[PDB]
Order: sequence, then structure tokens, then C-alpha cells
Amino acid sequence: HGSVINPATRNYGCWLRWGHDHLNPNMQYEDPMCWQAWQDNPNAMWNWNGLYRDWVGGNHRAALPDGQLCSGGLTEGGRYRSMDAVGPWKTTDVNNTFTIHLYDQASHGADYFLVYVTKQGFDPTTQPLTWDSLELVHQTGSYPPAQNIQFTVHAPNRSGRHVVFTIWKASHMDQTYYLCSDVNFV
Ligand SMILES: [Cu+2]
Repeated sequence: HGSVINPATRNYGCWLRWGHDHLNPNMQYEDPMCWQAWQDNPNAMWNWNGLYRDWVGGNHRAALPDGQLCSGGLTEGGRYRSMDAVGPWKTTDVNNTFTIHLYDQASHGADYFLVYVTKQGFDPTTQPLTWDSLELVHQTGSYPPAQNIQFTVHAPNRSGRHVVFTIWKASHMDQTYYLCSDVNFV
């Protein structure tokens, strides 16, 4: 159980920024995407480390229909479905070369990570996330059990607002985490 801490995923960030003030009506105006998320299902944030599927068998495309990538294909009864929403999600500023930092409290290890980034021209404020919209920019091999895992990726030919989609395949069983992070390539 865990998530990408940097660049923070959607639900981790929503928890981090608003967990201490989750019913604040001004969230609507300060962080509208976090607002809609908290409105829909507070557990998307309280259980921020739980965005996984079991028994995907490597078939990520089958498990995650277009427009449901960020929710893990509506995993856990749609718990994270608000992650699929379209709009001005808060971004982390990154360079074209950036570090992914995963935290996993259970130290499951990883068989691999896949890192996809949206193509130039994609607009996350108006368009749902699709497999077409993403290109694979990084692939790792396995990592031993550890609470913190990090590695550097390069996402070429990108500028401004994008989505980084990280697939983390745990080593303890066929459990796969699906981690969307909003970024701004500066
Ligand atoms: Cu776990």
C-alpha cells in the first residue's frame, strides 16, 4: 500500500493539502478538483494508499478503460472515480528529467514500474486520460522491498501541463497500483 509522493498523485495530494480541513467550502474555489473529489468519496483520500487492482495479469489496458485510468478502472467499487474527473488539477513543477519517489509502507518491492506521460497537445483540463494520449517514457526492472523507492525518468518534448501515469507492480502478489500525477513541465 502506498503512492507516488513526488510528483504527488492526485489523491495523495488532495489528502495532504486538505485532510485537516476536508469540509471547507472554500476548497471549491481554491482547489476545485480536490473539492469534487472530497464531495464524491472522502475515502479516495483517507485510503490514498489503496489505489490498486489485483489479478490484472499484466493486462493494464484491459483493466483500465479509457477515461478510467486514474481511478484504476473504478477499482474498489468506484472508490477513486473522482480521480478520473477533468479540470484544473493542482500540478507539481518538474523539468523534463524528474524523479519519481514512491513510498510503500508495506515494503512489498516492485517487479517493475511503467511510467507514461501525456503527449504534447493533450489538455488535462478538458480531456479525459486515455491510453492513446499517453506514451511510455520509462520502464524499470525489479526493486527489492523498501519503504522508499526512487528513480529518474526523462519525458522528452513536453512543456506545460501534463499527466504522469505510473504503474507499480508489487512483488508480493499480482497487485498493481495505478498512480496519476499532475505536472507542469518547466
Ligand atoms: Cu500494500
